Amino acid sequence: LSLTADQMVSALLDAEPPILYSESEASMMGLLTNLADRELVHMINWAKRVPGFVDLTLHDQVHLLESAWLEILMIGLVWRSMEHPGKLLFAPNLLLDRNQGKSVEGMVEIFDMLLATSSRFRMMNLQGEEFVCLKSIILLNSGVYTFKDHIHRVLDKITDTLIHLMAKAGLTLQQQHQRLAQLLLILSHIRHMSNKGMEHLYSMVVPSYDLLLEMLDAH
Amino acid sequence: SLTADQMVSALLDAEPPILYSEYDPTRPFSEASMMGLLTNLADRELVHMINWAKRVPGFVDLTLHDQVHLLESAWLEILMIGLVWRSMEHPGKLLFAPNLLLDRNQGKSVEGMVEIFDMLLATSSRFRMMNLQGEEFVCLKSIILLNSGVYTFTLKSLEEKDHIHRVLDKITDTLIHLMAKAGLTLQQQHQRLAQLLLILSHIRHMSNKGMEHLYSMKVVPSYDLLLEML
Ligand SMILES: C[C@@H]1CCCN1CCOc1ccc([C@@H]2c3ccc(O)cc3CC3(CC3)N2C(=O)c2ccccc2)cc1
Ligand SMILES: C[C@@H]1CCCN1CCOc1ccc([C@@H]2c3ccc(O)cc3CC3(CC3)N2C(=O)c2ccccc2)cc1
Repeated sequence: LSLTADQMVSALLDAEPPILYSESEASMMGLLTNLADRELVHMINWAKRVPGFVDLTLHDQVHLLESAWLEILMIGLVWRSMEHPGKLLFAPNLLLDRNQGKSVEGMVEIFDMLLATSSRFRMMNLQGEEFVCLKSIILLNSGVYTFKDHIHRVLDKITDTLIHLMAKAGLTLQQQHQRLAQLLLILSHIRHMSNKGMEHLYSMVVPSYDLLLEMLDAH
Repeated sequence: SLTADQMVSALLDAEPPILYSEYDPTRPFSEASMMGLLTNLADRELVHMINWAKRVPGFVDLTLHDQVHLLESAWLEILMIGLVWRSMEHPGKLLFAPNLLLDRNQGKSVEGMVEIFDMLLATSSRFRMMNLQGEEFVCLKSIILLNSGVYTFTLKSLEEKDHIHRVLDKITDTLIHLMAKAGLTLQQQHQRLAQLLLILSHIRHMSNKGMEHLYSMKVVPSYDLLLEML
């Protein structure tokens, strides 16, 4: 928690996970599940480098990941897809349009929510520095109300860093707090998407505690 | 055109009343009748919710279709935050009505009910830990009304989404103003703004899980109902 805002941004940029590649309608769902399964491991490695995360007990680290993992997968998809209007870039070799998501019942409703988030990011010209902060807030915030001071300390630190990023970009104080608010209000829609996404996945899948624990690779 | 103080005044004057459950000293409380009472209460609350929304500055500038879509997306979240607010001064309890005050042991009678009850209690506890102020509450409720449905909506649509973000920006200015007036540094102002807006994610999560629970008993106010009221 002693890092400067610049050191925080640099830490988070450095921790970014790699973009993974993909392995008919039937094959489409299998490719998407296999991709998500392989990304999860890299998400766990990313989480361990979010300043302050590894200060939590392993139990609490797992609970946070249980709560945030689908939200983190979607905000990364939305980020990857931001410069591909009307499409979603699941992988460099798996670019899909909404028309491909019509074969499965209830798939296109989420496809559209994801596209709308990408359009919102495009409208706001979301910067990579702001995205890695938002993704860190999702990790620390999503499970906090379902288990504390340390989590809120880290969250306050990320808030400071987001403000610092905006003042550094020349925003007035008013524009700083309006942009902060706008970014955080997107997190409510990402929670909504994650909830509707879970319902859809169950309509056809949660990582177990032991699985997340093992990937954390305790020492 | 409103100032921050003017925005606070409008939102405070728009606040709906606290409604009651039925009184009958000959009728002891029973858990078999609890869901009927809560449904009756929520249905009455929805009517006042419509007339509150029409007084949230900028809300009636939208088309009726988009007013309905926003209410469709936010109505349960608004009932839930109202419940949480009413319960804030009553640890361990949910104050559905002043004469309908329940603890979690009374929320175990129905499957999946205690989980949502546990979440509502935790949000109430969070409101206390922050010493959430009434002026801040009505701003948060307004943000839910304008924000919940805006990512799920043509040239008219672009104009109304622009309007909605302009009203949301003014409520942000108002929240900050209230925090500066209370004597917080800017660091504390930014940090508190963030803490408040992050609670809205949990309120959305609760709304989703509560929808699932409502459909599990077998629910939504129809478009024509909401339109007629609006
Ligand atoms: C990972 C867990 C652990 C235990 C087993 N689980 C495996 C199943 O969960 C998952 C998780 C995610 C997806 C994909 C996937 C993959 C990669 C990505 O970056 C993002 C996504 C996004 C996502 C929406 C959520 N999705 C879909 O298909 C989808 C997209 C659009 C509309 C409807 C649906 C598939 C399956
Ligand atoms: C309004 C719709 C439109 C068309 C018909 N109505 C349909 C009924 O939907 C409703 C809506 C809300 C509730 C209550 C109710 C009432 C008042 C309140 O202030 C708040 C709440 C909170 C709420 C959780 C959401 N709830 C429950 O019972 C509950 C609480 C705890 C755990 C599990 C369940 C009942 C029924």
